[PDB]
Amino acid sequence: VPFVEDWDLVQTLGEGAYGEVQLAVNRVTEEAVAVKIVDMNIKKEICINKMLNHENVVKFYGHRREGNIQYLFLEYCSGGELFDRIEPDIGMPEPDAQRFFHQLMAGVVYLHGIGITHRDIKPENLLLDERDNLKISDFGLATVFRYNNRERLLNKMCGTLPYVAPELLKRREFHAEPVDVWSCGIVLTAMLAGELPWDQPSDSCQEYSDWKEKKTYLNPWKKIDSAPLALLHKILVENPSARITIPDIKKDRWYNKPLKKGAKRPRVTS
Ligand SMILES: N#Cc1cnc(NC(=O)Nc2cc(Br)ccc2N2CCC[C@@H](O)C2)cn1
Repeated sequence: VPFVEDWDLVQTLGEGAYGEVQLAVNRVTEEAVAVKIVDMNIKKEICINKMLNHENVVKFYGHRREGNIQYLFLEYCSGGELFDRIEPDIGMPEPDAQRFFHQLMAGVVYLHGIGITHRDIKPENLLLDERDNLKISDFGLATVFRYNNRERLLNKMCGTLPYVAPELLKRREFHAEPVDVWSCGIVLTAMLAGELPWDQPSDSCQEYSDWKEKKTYLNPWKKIDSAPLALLHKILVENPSARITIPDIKKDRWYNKPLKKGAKRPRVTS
């Protein structure tokens, strides 16, 4: 069919360090995709993206290189970032946060199951489709932590300070999986309180010290119900060897608490 390979770039969705993300619309089919334009890092992001296929991971359609510029054809998520669904200093309804947290765990289980660590889980990297389905986005900082069933310990300092695990700041080497678990716990905190608990998880940070001293009568913890707060007490554990694993997060009481109705389907009476 002539013209199927032509895409019109209709609007800028976001701009940053990389370059820009544009909304692309197919000339013939009107299919909408997100095009990530990176002017030469990208080689590892494309290589990790080629391994991915899960309903809670941003789809990779392909890549095109035009000189020194790489074009990443990625899933268009019309709901934008989870970040904008979080009301400052409030959060969001607890059943919405639980559903997003379930979907976040499904995505992370998938990535860890294929030996991939995202290393930068935050609400800006969690996108929502038209049906409010969560998708893990941007694999620019991602790496392989398990290869030929052999675990590789990490030492590289990366992520975003309010979401990083304390072992990344205190230890030379650390296991990849507990780091992503920790950042998921900070995401859950943000969804339920509309605020980040600390600037970084270090002894010099007063808010982090208060949490370790179990001062849950302070913000953000006082805004969180005791059932999701008991889960946060198991995720936000300083020792990564004692920190809860994803199989045990799936056994948590709040994680399994019936709270949300399914999407309202159209109905009529008489
Ligand atoms: N890497 C990456 C990436 C970034 N955006 C993707 N898809 C979107 O549809 N993104 C998007 C949609 C809307 Br509506 C508003 C903003 C964005 N983003 C722009 C670039 C930053 C990203 O966090 C979200 C897919 N993958």
